Amino acid sequence: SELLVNTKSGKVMGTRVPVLSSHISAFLGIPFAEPPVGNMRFRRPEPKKPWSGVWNASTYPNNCQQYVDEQFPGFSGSEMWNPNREMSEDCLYLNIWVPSPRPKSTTVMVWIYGGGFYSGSSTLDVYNGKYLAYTEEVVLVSLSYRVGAFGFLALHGSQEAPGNVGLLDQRMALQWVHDNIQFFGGDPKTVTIFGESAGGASVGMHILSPGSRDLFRRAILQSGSPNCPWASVSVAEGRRRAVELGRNLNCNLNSDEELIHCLREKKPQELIDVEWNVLPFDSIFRFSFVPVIDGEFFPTSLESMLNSGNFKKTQILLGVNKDEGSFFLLYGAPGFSKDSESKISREDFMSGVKLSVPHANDLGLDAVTLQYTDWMDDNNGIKNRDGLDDIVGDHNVICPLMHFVNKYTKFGNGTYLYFFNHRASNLVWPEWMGVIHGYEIEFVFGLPLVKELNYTAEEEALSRRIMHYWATFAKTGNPNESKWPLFTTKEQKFIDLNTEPMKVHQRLRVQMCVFWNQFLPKLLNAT
Amino acid sequence: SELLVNTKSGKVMGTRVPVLSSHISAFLGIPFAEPPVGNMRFRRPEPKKPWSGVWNASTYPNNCQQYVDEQFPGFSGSEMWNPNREMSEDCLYLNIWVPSPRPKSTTVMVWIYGGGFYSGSSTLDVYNGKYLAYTEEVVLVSLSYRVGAFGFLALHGSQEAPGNVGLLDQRMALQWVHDNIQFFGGDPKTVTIFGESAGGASVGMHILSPGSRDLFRRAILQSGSPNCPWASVSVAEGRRRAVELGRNLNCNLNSDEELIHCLREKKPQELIDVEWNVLPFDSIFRFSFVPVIDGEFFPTSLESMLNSGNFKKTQILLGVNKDEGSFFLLYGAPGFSKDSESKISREDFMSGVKLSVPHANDLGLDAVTLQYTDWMDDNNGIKNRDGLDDIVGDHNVICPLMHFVNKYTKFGNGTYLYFFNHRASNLVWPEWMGVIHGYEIEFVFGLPLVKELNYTAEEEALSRRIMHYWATFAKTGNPNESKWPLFTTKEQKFIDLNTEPMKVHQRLRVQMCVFWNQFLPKLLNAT
Ligand SMILES: COc1ccc2c3c1O[C@H]1C[C@@H](O)C=C[C@@]31CCN(C)C2
Ligand SMILES: COc1ccc2c3c1O[C@H]1C[C@@H](O)C=C[C@@]31CCN(C)C2
Repeated sequence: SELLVNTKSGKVMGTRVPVLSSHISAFLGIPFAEPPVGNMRFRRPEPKKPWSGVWNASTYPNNCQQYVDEQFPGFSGSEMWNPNREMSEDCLYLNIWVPSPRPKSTTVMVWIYGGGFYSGSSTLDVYNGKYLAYTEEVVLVSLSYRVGAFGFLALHGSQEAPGNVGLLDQRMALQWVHDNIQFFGGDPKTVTIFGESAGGASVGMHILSPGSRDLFRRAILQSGSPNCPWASVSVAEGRRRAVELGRNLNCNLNSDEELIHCLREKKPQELIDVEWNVLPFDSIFRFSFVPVIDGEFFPTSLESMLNSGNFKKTQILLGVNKDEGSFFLLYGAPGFSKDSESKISREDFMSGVKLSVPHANDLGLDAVTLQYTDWMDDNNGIKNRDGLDDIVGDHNVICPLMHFVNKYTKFGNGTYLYFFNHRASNLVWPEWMGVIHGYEIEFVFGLPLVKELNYTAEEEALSRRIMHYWATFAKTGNPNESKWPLFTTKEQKFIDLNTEPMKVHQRLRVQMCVFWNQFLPKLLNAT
Repeated sequence: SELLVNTKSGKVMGTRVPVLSSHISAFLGIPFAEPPVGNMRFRRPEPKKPWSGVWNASTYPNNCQQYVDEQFPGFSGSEMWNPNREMSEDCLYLNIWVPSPRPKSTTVMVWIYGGGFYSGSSTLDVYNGKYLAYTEEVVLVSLSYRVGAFGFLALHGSQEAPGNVGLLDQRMALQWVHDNIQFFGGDPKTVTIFGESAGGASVGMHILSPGSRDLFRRAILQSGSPNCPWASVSVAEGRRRAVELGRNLNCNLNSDEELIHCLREKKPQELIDVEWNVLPFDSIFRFSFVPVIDGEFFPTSLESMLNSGNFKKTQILLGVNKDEGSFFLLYGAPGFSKDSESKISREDFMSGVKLSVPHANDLGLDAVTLQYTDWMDDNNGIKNRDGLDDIVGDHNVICPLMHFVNKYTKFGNGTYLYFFNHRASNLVWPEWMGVIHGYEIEFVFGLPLVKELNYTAEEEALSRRIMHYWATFAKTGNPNESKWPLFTTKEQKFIDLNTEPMKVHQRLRVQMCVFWNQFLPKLLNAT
């Protein structure tokens, strides 16, 4: 039967799902690891023991234990990222959307969800693979991984909690796709991994980690990169935050063993409640438990690796959105409100700047401020608000990605860079937020195709267009079959991704990025 | 007789000089101090002993001993600043242009020539007061002072050479005008001192020095201010350069006395030849012997004085030219030539930046470079050349003046700010130089009125217009009788000075000046 598939792990029974006046097969909730529950918490993922009988894969699996956003209860604009399924420590599953009739050996795309490494669900509505799978005829897989302390508590030196296990979780799913995507009609030799933000940074972390490279062909990174200031910490800091988390729970901190045992006895929610009390600074765009530069998963510093070419050379298609910072200022910078134009004042701008560059000293803050302030109209609340948006996105997303892109393109075999700057006609967030972090996804996953969603004809068109780029690129290592120029260390060309006639530009945010990538770091270091 | 005047110093016989189809009286070469020759060299000016008989004041006096420019022999564009009279250590004279018939009690304007404190002549063609005096009916006086080591060798602690004597020379002339300008028909209660560059900085130094304030009513400063990076040095540095100068002449450096004696035995030219070998850095826009913050002439640091309001509060009219740096890059930065468009390359830009900010460290140089580089077209030779022009002018002229202006306006009784950005239709210097440092003078002195000079009708008009502003302001403390707005700490309005309809703008070069006046200094200090 088209809905029954036999894998090296056991028989899997999917379900026929309708799509744009048609149907396809979906296998949801396929286990790819042993439940990381019990004494396994914090530990590396064990391979999922094979099962006898048919595994029921017709319904979404539980979501991983994560901090739930309640900043705007009932607000679609925010609840849309919230777990839409019971949360559980038993969440290591994957979902596959396979065209009908079942392919033989077609392109495979593996989606890695974001969420700051502390949240995320593959089961999210915006992650419904059925539209991409059907329209582009690809076998779409969406994995899951442990987020928060559950997947990133890093007590280096210890085997009970080495950290990075959330990354290992992504890899084991990648390992499972390599081993079983064939029986689903997918070509395990043409698998593209892609993710947004935390997923995009994850994707790039797989490009760098020696133990992950062989498990995929090419990669797509959306608003995220491995070298993002928030995507990783040192083992020292990771150890620092792990102990501090134990402190928050009145744990025996006399030994890693003592510490881990305590944390393992705590209910999941117990850890999620104090999870935020461990950051070292008052900051925006920073999360407690993220990947650690352990020396294992990451042989050396990410910078040295990018420099020495120590990483998987292949084709990469990546980009950023126009207003990456907006989402983060709305949640933690004073002066920003969801229901107001959020015009910012000097005092609030200075407060934002401070929250945005936590590691910066005074001279550094002065540097940032001077760089984004129009001293001929410094009291402009819209300029102050916008400049603060740019500061957060440039420093946390746009510039770190421009570094990686320029570092990679030197040894890579093909780079394609886009700048998504289109605002959904039906966005529910305030307009001052603009093209919000994570709002290109719906187009990538072709949501603008479902009439019930109220998108404009142009948006459906842009979605289709973007969706073809992703797939076509996944399939051929090139987005093209109007030509989206290749990015070269020389010309640095990139294109705009919106409902308007393609346009090509060069040096995406050089000025601001030369400051973020070269000057500031040199300054902060000198001082 | 209209050409004979009796002063407290002796009888002075002038000469009737023709002007724009008319005539006026001129008394040139009136001594105002005892010749600073002999053991008097380096010493403070002594009052000129009164003379019996009539002093012949119908011809220009000698020029002070200064380094002569031979960078472009015979080139009018440069020789026009060169001494047009025998140089001599006996150069302390002043010239007065008095209208005919002789006034009774009319406005007095005293011109202080520039020349980096190492050169300058009141007898220069562009300093011919006859046009201003005649047209505006003012009694125009132009003094002289000792430049170079002769007027600025600073061996603090010693009375033989305390330094700043060149400033004292200007003051003694001011003292002589206060005491004798009446017998010439000038009102010693309405005397405005004005000068360009070194003279403009001098002017402001008289506004700050307690012992100079009472000797004049208001002041006009053109492309120069007291706080310019090159207008003064510390006594330590002044002592450093004095000894180094002795070293250059194989002098006994065992004691200030030993040192001064040696330097006094040397012929003037002996000192001018090695004068440049004493700068502490490889630099542009820096001169060996300049005013010292001695604690006498300047009670405290110029910054503290400007901050505490410790200075003469009155009306000031000041401004800058568009391309102040151009003249200095043409003479010392690699890549600049008088006969080429001087398109600069990255390597030469970086070399310019280095020469422009000598005291800057690496981080500082990186700061400057990032601030003036268009990283989307960084190889543009015209942008590189222009950006380097701005760096030199902004840092050495425009920004230091914007500091002073903003500091003064807080305690002053009237500030008028202009931005002269008109290029003489008959300029002989290359066009890449633009509105060159010191090229507003000819308009201020109404040269565009003399047909033989080939100026356009508009330029003669602009000259006349500017000349009325200066005089009208000198006379009333206001340039106006189309209204040139007053500059206020709040609005910071200033106007453009060119042949086009007056336009008012605000915050003259804020961006670049916030960097030069606040950020860079904070950085250089932090690092
Ligand atoms: C660094 O990126 C993020 C940090 C935190 C969050 C998100 C992030 O990226 C956004 C889009 C997508 O990746 C998932 C969640 C995000 C939007 C919802 N908020 C509440 C959580
Ligand atoms: C800091 O200003 C200067 C430093 C050196 C020189 C001049 C300066 O200002 C110029 C205009 C006027 O003030 C007199 C001389 C100048 C033009 C001729 N050169 C050769 C000497």
